[PDB]
Amino acid sequence: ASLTEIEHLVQSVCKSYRETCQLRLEDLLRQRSNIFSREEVTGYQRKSMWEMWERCAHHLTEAIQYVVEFAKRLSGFMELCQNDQIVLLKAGAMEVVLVRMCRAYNADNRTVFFEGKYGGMELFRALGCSELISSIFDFSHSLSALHFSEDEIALYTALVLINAHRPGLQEKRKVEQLQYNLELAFHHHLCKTHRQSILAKLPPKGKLRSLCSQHVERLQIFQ
Ligand SMILES: CN(C)c1nc2ccc([C@](O)(c3ccncc3)c3cncn3C)cc2c(Cl)c1-c1ccccc1
Repeated sequence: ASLTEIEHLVQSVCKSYRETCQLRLEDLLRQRSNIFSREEVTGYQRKSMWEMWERCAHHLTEAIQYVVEFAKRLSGFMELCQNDQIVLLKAGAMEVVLVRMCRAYNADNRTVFFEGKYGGMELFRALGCSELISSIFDFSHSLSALHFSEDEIALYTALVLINAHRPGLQEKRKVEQLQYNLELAFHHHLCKTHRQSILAKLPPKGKLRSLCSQHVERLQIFQ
């Protein structure tokens, strides 16, 4: 409830993000001028569907591990029972990784950083999931227009994970209290930075979960 407590939560959220964000934003930004040549692009397109899914499933799985570390460094999260930790991470972790991808997305030319250089959608053609790739590019383009800071990303992804509506929770009221305090931390932070305007602009509920197709499920077969 307290203002000092709310400030402590904000620093808690931002600290854990800063240590689990995986790639440094200043490196991502420095590399925007480094674009795959047409020859390097064609090299990705000549991958087999399986080879290209093995590569992307490696990335997705790596990124989930970091989101799991992110959650476990939040003080309120380890207080929850382990069942509820599982239910939240299972239902929310892939959605956080998708949000985290907006940092690798350069809205200026509609390219994404991938394995060392920026490339267009055509780079993922060998997945055979054009619709999906397109939908992900359009979602990142939406988030990039908000000019999220690292702190704002940290707080937003916290609210993706800490959702009292996930079915299967056995201490619903605990996660509700946590969700409410995180909403207060988010709103408080945005007021102190005069950035409350973004709340109206956030992607609507459901559209982010709409991203997660079965294309990105059952990835164990890829090793
Ligand atoms: C837009 N889509 C097609 C994607 N973009 C991605 C952009 C970046 C990454 C990174 O993994 C990453 C992850 C987290 N934070 C920073 C970088 C990455 C790139 N270079 C080194 N890394 C670690 C992975 C992406 C993936 Cl897997 C997909 C994707 C691939 C297949 C299906 C769906 C999405």
